[PDB]
Amino acid sequence: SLFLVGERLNATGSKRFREMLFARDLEGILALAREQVEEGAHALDLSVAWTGRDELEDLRWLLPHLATALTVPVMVDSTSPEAMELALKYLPGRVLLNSANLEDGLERFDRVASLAKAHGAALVVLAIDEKGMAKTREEKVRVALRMYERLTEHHGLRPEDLLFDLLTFPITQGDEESRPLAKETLLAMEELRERLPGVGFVLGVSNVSFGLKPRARRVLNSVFLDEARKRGLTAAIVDAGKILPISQIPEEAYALALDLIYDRRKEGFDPLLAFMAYFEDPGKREDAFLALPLLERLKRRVVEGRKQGLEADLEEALKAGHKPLDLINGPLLAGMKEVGDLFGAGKMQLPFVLQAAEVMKRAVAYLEPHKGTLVLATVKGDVHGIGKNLVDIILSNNGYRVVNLGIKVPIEEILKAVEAHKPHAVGMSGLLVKSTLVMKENLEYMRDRGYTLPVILGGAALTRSYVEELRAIYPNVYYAEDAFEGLRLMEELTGH
Ligand code: B12
Ligand SMILES: [Cl-]
Ligand SMILES: [Zn+2]
Repeated sequence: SLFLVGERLNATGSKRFREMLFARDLEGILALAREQVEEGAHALDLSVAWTGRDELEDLRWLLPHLATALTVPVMVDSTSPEAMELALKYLPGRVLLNSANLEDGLERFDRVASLAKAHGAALVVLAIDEKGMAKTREEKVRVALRMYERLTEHHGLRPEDLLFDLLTFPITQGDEESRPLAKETLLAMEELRERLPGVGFVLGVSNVSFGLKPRARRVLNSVFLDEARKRGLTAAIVDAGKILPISQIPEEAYALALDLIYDRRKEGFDPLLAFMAYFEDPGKREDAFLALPLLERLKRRVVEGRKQGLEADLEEALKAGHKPLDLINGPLLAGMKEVGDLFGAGKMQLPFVLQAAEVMKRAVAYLEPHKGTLVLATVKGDVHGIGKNLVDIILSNNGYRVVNLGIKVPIEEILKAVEAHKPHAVGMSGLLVKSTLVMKENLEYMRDRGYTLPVILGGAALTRSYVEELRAIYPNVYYAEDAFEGLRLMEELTGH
């Protein structure tokens, strides 16, 4: 076996741990810890970061009790090195620091590495640098080799004390950008095992499968964990519970998982859709679709995501004298809204949602030719691009114009693009906890400059309560818990 690291002592991540931390329930925490150890964990990932709380106070209370009471080492998961500094003092024995990246240059990287060197801790090294996330095999190797040279020579850390996180992206939303990102980590890990013998590799294996039903997640995580092990993986941040042995995985579900991990596309074979097909017949439902009356058949094109002969159905409508506005605002919008309903309820998964959007892209393409504007950015010091990109796709394919500023965007650059495009709203994403502070700060500035424009903050880490606290600063803020609340809020603020 591998050095498993337990993922449930996470305030943002785990709902149980969140509550227990907030209620100061030491014995409950310690139970969840021992539970994970029992399920196979060799160490534990502590993250007590959460919106509107002092991480350092929570740590000052919990760390002393854990030190006397835990069998396994702790992995300190904090963006703040101050937290890291504190923890190394309140937790003797073996330690692992989680992160050490070059996202914001050599200051925080060298800070964390010299901490690790001083207090004999292991280091996780994420492949994020000054130009962003290492998404390809070439990028991962380039960044990794730089960090290795730097930790081993400048900081004098031993290779054995370093765990490279070459980054686990979800491959379980439709987007063609994400298709090969699991493969690219895998092929990089193999390359770096050869180039850098001595070094650990760690992955947040659960990420590969984010935005899937727990049945399909367990499987995909397990298969991916295994492929990783065979390419150099030494450690893994997982739910010790939600991991099957490869033995307990049917040969079909196995082969499909592999097709998705390695992006094994062919004419008429979508890995992701096929893997989802399992876990939710074959010849029978096909015929049922063709039987539908066109009013509901055009609505089911949007809902099921059938762009296979969609141009043919869209003529039969216009041959009944139905106006192209009537088809867009009636059946095709009814379908889209229902995908919004289904996703907001938590029934539909993302890939079908994106094919829904792509059908409304191809439907407007045939009907209209022969709505408003949103300036969207991810805030300073946050590289989480995927959530915003989803919002881009949804609004784009429902008629809104989206100005996508990319990531790490400072308020000055946003307002520069507000002044140029005069949008109906500003969208700011950010999934990290410190990003919520950057949003507070930005609103303070926009209040200073005398703006009254709607600002939608869609970063996950956003208690509606804090958003109410932010209304004291800037009155026209909105929280979008999901990308669809985005589309609803753009409809309300333009009059649709
Ligand atoms: C895969 C992933 C990554 C990938 C990046 C993928 C990406 N987004 O580019 C990698 C591995 C590189 C990464 C890095 C890190 N991660 Co990360 N990541 C994740 C993960 C597992 C999923 C992200 C994802 O793609 N979600 C899928 C999308 C589709 O959902 P979403 O972005 O939340 O967006 C939805 C809504 O919020 C909304 N939305 C979001 N923004 C906006 C904006 C607008 C305007 C609107 C309308 C809507 C909207 O719409 C989307 C659809 O509903 C999350 C887990 C999670 N979300 O709980 C952790 C998570 C966000 N990561 C986190 C952390 C800390 C890190 C790291 C420091 C590493 C570490 N030590 O854990 C670095 C951050 C680097 C930096 N300084 O920026 C934490 C943040 C909490 C914290 N404060 O500590 C999380 C919660 C994990 C945890 N510890 O519980 N991560
Ligand atoms: Cl590069
Ligand atoms: Zn130094």
